[PDB]
Amino acid sequence: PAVGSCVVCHSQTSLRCGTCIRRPFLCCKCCYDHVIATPHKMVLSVSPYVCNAPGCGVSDVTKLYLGGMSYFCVDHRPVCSFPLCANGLVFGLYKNMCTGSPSIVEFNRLATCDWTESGDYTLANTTTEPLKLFAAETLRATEEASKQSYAIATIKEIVGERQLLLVWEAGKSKPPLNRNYVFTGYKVQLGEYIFERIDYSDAVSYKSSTTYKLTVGDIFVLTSHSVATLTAPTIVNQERYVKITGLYPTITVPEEFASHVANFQKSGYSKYVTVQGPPGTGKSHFAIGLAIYYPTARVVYTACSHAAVDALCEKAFKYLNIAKCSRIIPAKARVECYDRFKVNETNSQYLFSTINALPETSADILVVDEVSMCTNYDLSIINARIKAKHIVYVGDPAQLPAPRTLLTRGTLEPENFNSVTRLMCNLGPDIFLSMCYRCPKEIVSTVSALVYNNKLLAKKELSGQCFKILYKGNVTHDASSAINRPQLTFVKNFITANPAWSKAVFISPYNSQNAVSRSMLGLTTQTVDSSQGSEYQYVIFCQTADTAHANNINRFNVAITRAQKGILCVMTSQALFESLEFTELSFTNYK
Ligand SMILES: [Zn+2]
Ligand SMILES: [Zn+2]
Ligand SMILES: [Zn+2]
Repeated sequence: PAVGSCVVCHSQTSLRCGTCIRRPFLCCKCCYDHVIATPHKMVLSVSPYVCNAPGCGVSDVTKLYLGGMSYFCVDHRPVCSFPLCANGLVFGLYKNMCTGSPSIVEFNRLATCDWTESGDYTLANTTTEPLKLFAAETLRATEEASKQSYAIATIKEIVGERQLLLVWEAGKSKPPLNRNYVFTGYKVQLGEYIFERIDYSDAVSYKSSTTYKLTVGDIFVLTSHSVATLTAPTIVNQERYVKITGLYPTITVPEEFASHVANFQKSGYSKYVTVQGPPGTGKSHFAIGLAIYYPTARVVYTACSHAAVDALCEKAFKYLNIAKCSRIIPAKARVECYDRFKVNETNSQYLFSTINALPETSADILVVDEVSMCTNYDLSIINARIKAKHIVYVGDPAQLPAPRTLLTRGTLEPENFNSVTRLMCNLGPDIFLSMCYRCPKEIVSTVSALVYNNKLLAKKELSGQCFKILYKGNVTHDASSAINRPQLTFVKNFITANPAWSKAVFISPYNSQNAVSRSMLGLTTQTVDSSQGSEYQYVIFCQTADTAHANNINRFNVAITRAQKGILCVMTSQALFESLEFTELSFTNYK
């Protein structure tokens, strides 16, 4: 409308800040505290607060006065007139009963910060529930406004169908050819486009909202997008029940899911349940396990990556009656997703969808997978689209968070990823998946005591092929992300003096160190990010340079736990080293 409730207190108001990126309602007290304490001096009501005299055009509430019934410049004001902005209040409708809040100072920060220091993202998650939304809107609003800052790309030459030659206009910084970046082609809108560099090279791979055939000399612009208005909270209000509501158990489970009826039932005695699942503990199993235990129920599976949502579709394909399954692909289809399920049949008993592609519907169970990789925006969008009797958050605050491409200075603790990991970390999880089915007992006991407080167990026994060395080596920055050849050279001698390890997989905290490892040892390489989901049978973690990013325990965990039988780790930090229950080697004895 244009009369609403203060986004800080709940008071009624007709005023909103006209230079904050999202124009939020502010009451007469909070608007005062906002404008005196911040560069924001433009106040909007039904009519903007500007000077009425012709051609004046000053819009600084600290300079506008009320004369008669029109607003006035200091130079233009009539004889008697009072300021719009004095006494601690801004001139609005409900001037009597605007209470205000001490939390106005948290607003002023959220409304003014550039989203670069990690201190701001922690506030965005510890604040009041209404400000949790404002932070989330403005965060996504500035992120889409930064798109127009990155440079544009022209097509120099076509190296093949379908691979291209990036050419990036200098004079403005150049965005990463990444999934987090969606370009549109061109004076005709050719479609949506996503990019990926082919084997660490100067050319780029290519998937799109197909199928236009590109002409050399085209353009790719990171198009800024529109940002929703958040109304549903990040987490719906919690309800405890005396009996399984809305859902109807079955008798009985097949032999496979019997171990999870205990937990499947819990998911029915509360409005929302939170499930932690370290790698290999089979969370996709648990998630489809619900729809088997409550076969009458409509369940909607959702997550962030099309990869995660496809991971659920697959586990569902072999356990569920594909007749009433549907994959919800948006109108703009850029990634090739699942194919065996029907498409866009918004009525089927089983729905699979990206959060962004969620349709407005309802469910008896809503399953949100990879919850750590969410943003509080993502949550509020889930609760707005899906009215649901139950919600089962499934994720792991020890694995990866969502990439926050604006954050440069700072470290975000896992307790402040979502409103949901904040719960999992302080209160603990409701369900915990404690049996690891993927890893040798050596590496699971190291994580189980590093990040899981020894709640995590092992099924595989020890493997022996778990090794450990404190080789510092020197680091060199040809590329900004670091490089350390002196310890890769150790790997070469290791692998050359070793047998099956040739089929190992290289995992380093740094995007460059992998690339050179492609030169010096030519193994299959995967970033710790590009390894969640996949599991490998021999891995080598070559950390580097003692940066924070390198000592990041969470990312450490996802890398290590890719292993099925064997692992070694050349370590650049003496402290983390002795936490690995792996057999140590030395430079003089790496036999
Ligand atoms: Zn403002
Ligand atoms: Zn207020
Ligand atoms: Zn004026």
